[PDB]
Amino acid sequence: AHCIGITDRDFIEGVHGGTWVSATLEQDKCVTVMAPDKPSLDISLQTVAIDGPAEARKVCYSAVLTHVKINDKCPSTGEAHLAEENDGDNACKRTYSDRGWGNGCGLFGKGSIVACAKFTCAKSMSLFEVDQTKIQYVIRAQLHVGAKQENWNTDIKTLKFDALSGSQEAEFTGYGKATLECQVQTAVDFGNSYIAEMEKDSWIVDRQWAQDLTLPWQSGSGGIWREMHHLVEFEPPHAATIRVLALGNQEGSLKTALTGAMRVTKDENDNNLYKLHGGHVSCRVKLSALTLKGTSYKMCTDKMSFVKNPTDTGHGTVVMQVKVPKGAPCKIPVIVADDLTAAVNKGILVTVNPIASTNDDEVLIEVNPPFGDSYIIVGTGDSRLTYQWHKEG
Amino acid sequence: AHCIGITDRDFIEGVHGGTWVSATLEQDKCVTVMAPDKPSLDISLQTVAIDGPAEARKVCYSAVLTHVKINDKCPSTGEAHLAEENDGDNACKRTYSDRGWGNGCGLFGKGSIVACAKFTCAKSMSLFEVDQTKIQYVIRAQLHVGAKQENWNTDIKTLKFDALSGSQEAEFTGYGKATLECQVQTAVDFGNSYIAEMEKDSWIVDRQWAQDLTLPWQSGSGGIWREMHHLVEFEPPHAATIRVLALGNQEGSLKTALTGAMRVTKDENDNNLYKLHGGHVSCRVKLSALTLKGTSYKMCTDKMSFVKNPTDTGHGTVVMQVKVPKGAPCKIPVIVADDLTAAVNKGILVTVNPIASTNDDEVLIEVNPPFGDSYIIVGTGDSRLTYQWHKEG
Repeated sequence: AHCIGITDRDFIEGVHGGTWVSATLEQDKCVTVMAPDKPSLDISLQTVAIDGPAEARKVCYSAVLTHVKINDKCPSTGEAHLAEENDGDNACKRTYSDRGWGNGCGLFGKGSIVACAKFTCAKSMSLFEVDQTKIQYVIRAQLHVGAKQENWNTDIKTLKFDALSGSQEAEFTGYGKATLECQVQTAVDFGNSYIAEMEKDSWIVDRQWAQDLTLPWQSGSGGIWREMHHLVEFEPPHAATIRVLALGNQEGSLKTALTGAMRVTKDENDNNLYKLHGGHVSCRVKLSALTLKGTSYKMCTDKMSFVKNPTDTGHGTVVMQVKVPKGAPCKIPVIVADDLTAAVNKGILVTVNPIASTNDDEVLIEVNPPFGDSYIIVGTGDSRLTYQWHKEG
Repeated sequence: AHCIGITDRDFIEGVHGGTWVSATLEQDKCVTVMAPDKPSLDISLQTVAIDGPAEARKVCYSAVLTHVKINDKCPSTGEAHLAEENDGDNACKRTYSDRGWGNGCGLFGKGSIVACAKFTCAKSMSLFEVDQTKIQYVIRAQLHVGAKQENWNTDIKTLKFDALSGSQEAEFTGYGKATLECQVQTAVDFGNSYIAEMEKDSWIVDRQWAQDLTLPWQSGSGGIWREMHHLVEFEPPHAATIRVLALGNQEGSLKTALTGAMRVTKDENDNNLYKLHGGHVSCRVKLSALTLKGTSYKMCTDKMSFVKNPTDTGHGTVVMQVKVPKGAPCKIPVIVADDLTAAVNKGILVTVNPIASTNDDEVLIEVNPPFGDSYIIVGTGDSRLTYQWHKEG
């Protein structure tokens, strides 16, 4: 909805003594449901999302080190100690340096040595937990009633589904209502998944993969960086010195490891929602309460015009925009015929029974013409609009 | 030099009728050369370096994108174009977007679209060419003459070598001279090698490895980043937009790919030189001009003292520092004996013929005592110093 603007589009016809029509809605796709003596119904999968997930952890991939302190003791003089050893925001390591007269000691041998450094995570990845019972999914539902493309967004009904809302109605005034009984298949995940976020990017990742990461992590909710040694490297001691270095930025390596994982985006307006770039919806569509309006309205006889010529949609259909100048409440007659003389229509009309509601209005018509050469005819009498069309595919 | 201060130490002795004796000097190691009736000569490999290598290339691992511009054209309206498409510091991409009435075009079908962005390398790795004949290497040469450790550095003779020069002398006052005829074996490779440096860290890498890196590169002199697409991703077009992104920082991945490669450091106060963390030097040592000083001295008869008690060096040797307050230009008798009464020496003296030149002088003596229990006896008479010693290792 509207399916004309969407490239990947499927037309579905049901038996018309058919009440339900099952259809599947995939991402970036759309479905036009057509039923005889019934208005056409565009449905499309808008979003499959997760509403405000619990941030479980943070995983540092960029860390800097400051205030490197070291305490050293000569052989047989005892075990070394630093005060920062009693501080969580410091990474420390304990070793033994080869010491003697060369480096200011009394005895030759192993001297205890400790090195500490202040750990600051510059950049981290957030890991959110995912509950299956948090999934909302959205379906656009719209009727073919001759609305101009500029009026599509305002005419679209947005149907939101939960683990509780699984049968939604779509009410189109004057045309009744349609009932969607839908069900989300979000591919896989859950009982073994995280929402991993790096700034603006987000993915669905495996929990065991994320917990086996050779990177420092942090809780909710704050606290301390766990396993800080994954980004801290202590070079072997020399006399009374130890070089402490932070490892390189692991952004690119992580992102490389995240190729193939399902993408996720957080949205900016407005709720912290996590839209999945996957999954699909299986719906049951009830069309019985859809009534074809133009329930009355004489048909407009007066000379009309093509505001927008018949154009190929790429869907095997054609779209037109016709203006009705002297047509106070009108019905637009539209036929597609093998030739002008034989008025035998063979075009299946998508915009079923089009209406010009107001004095001087412009209506959008969509028709599915037969293969080969044909004639798109709009109106009757001498002011019949004709437009020759060809179909290939 | 001094080999007592260096843990990894090898003793090499030459024959009596020997002028020349060959030895190999490795990094962080040291060699004590011993010759009968001749002072022991500590040699050590200090550095193997390259002075100002030629910068061959630059490889960007951190890139930012600015000034993202986009040009789009409707179907059958022609090819899209940006001026920035013909600018060198910009990454551009040419594609086709699915367009129609849905996104404000007149026809349904492909519309040509261009996306450009200003490319700025935030961080790059420098790649230097290295000339095999500019390798300079430095060797410390020092004699065992009883100098205290605080006077070691001042007594060390520093010998600088080049690719062709080649043969250096070490002249010690009172003890003659030694001649080193050395040759640097720098392991591998050169000619097909680069000095790759990131910030302060540096390595020796293969040229073809660096040229095959899936990263944007540049020819130093002047600036043009080639293959920007290795750090730029243009997501598939949607309507009239293409979002252009910089990839993540590739520092950690590069540093990981450089694990195992030989390390290099540039230093600050030998001034911007690239020391190899590898290679070794093979030398021929001429000892013929080495004279044992003070071999016509009288014996120290007088009460001496231990300024520094005999301590284990970790080399299986012991070091002592003895004061000679009253003795006048004499030589210090040093023996290690299985018993005090029969004072029969079984310790080989590293400090061959230690002498007290001035009264109240403190001499550093190193002895290789026999295994097990022994008696370190220094001097004669009732005031001969004794120190009972134990050896295992």
